[PDB]
Parts: sequence; C-alpha cells; structure tokens
Amino acid sequence: TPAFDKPKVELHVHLDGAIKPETILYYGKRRGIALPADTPEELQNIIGMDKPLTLPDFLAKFDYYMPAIAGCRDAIKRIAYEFVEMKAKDGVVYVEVRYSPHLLANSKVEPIPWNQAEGDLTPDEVVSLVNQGLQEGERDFGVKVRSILCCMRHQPSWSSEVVELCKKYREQTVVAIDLAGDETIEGSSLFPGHVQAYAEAVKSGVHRTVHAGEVGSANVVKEAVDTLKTERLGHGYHTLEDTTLYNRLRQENMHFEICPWSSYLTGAWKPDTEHAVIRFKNDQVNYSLNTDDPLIFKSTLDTDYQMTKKDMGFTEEEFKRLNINAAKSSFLPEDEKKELLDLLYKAYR
Ligand SMILES: [Zn+2]
Repeated sequence: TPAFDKPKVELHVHLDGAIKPETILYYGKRRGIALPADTPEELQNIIGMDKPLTLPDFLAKFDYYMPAIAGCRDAIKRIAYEFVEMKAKDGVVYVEVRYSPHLLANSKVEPIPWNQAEGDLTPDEVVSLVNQGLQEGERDFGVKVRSILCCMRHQPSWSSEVVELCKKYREQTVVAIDLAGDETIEGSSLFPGHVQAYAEAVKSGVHRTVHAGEVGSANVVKEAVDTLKTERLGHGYHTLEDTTLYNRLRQENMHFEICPWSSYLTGAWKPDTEHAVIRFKNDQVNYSLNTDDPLIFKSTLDTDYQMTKKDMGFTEEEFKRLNINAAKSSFLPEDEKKELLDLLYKAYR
C-alpha cells in the first residue's frame, strides 16, 4: 500500500541512476562487458548503498554498470523506455528525467567516459535515442515525460554542447538544462563554461535547474541563483545556512527539488537534525519529493513518501500540496502545465 496512492509528479531523477539491474545484466553479457556480479539481486546489492559512502565510493558505483549501457544504441533507447514503465508503477503522471548525453556516448566527447573504446555514438544521437524511448514509453504506459540534459561540474567544456542539444530537441521531451556532479569543487559553479551555457539557456528560453546545496554550502546555491539564474534548485538543503538567502528564495517562490531517502543514504542530511523537508513543509516552501537515483538507493518513489509520512508525519494534504507545486514549477509549456494541473486538481478533489 503506497503512502500516497494518488497521481504524483517527479522532477528530479537521473535516467542513468534508474536502470533495471536485469537490463544492465542483459546488455553486459550481450556484448561481453565485465560486470561485478552475474545476478540481478547481487548486482543491485553491489550497486546499491545502505549507508553513507565517500564521494569516490559513490561515483564508483556508476563505473560498475554504465559501461554496459553507454555506446549501445539499443540499450540507450531501452533504458529510456523502461524508465517510463518504472514511473507508471510508481503512480507518476508527469516526470522530468535528466541525464548527461555525454556519459552515454563513445564518439566525440574528448574525455571518453567509462574508459570505453572510441565508438560511433555521439552525444547528439544519444539524445535522439532517449527521446524515442521516452516517447514510446509515454505512449505505452500513460505517463507524460519530458527530459533535462545535464552539464557536468567537472567538464565545463561539454556545457555549450549541452545547451545546444536542449535547443535542438526542445519540446521533443527536452525542456531544460541542469548542472550536476561534484559540488565540493571550488568555484565549479563559476566555471566560465557553465556560466556561459546558462547565459545562453536564458537567451534561448531553455528552462534551468542546478544541483546546489546538497553537500555544498549556501554559497553554491547563491551562485546558482544569481549567476546561473536557475529557476529551480536540485536539493538546495544548505540554503538554510544563509537565512537572508533562504528568505529571499521563499519570497521568490523558488522551487526546491527534494530527495529525502537520497539525502539520508548519501549523508547529505545528518539524522541528528531536523530534515530540511520538514522545515520546508513547516515554512510552506515550494518543493517536490523525488527519488534521485532509485537504482543506487534501492528505492521507488513510495520510499520517499513512506519516509516523510511515517518518520516525519506528513499528511495527505501536504502530499497534495507539494505535487501541485511540482506541477506549477514544471518546465512544461503553460498550455500543457495547466492540463497537468487540471488532472491533479480533479484527482486531488
Ligand atoms: Zn540529482
């Protein structure tokens, strides 16, 4: 029994962090890729985490399975398709899924990811394949799906390509640009490559979100809002450390993409303190509930609702409230956004 058995909206979940272990296993053996384990259960046991890990340990989780998907057209399209199915099972009616097109390519991309051999899959084609999988999935599972392309903090050189891809495939699921990766990188938010890609997003009407304040200080949040001119914040928990910034963001109705289960497992949140989502609730902040990386966290969207319901006393009124706000803060055209809202209103009333 779901904690909130009603239609839901999810705005922060990574496609490369939401793959079925069986599918990883299928493609691993299909092209002779070495995987740590040969069974689904032990594979998620290895890939998943039950306790906070060092950043290196965390990032290494990806090294274990991404090589089996990246560079393979069939696989890129398939994980996108299966992703929509997963969300349908979660009772999600609208989802914005994000990922780095570069981390799935083996052609172009100077720093060829995952130590894979030079191939023939460019970031551009990756995007088209994802689009196809997501659209076929929308048709087959009844979930409205849009995507977001991720700039990687440690690779500013890819950021311009990211924004141009968002422009090229606009509406065809791509609705925004994101900035993900290691936030502890000093001045990463200020890297010219990232700043210019976002300045261009503003100029081309590409919506914007940025991972900030998850583990970094309130200062990375401030840089995301004032310099990158982000419209939403991924996590943004450390905004509570700069009261004036927090209050300005509340005044501006800034949207916070919260991932409760994730924040716990990663350690972004210390169990000894009030969870940010609790005060955001008390402060009536504009925020959403999200899984982030279901595969790595061994979770489903219900995991985050069960946690806030049972361990934080969230009411159905708050769940309805936050999903309405998630829809209001979506990067959907105003026309479709209103339709999504009408669905939620009728479903919540
Ligand atoms: Zn994320």
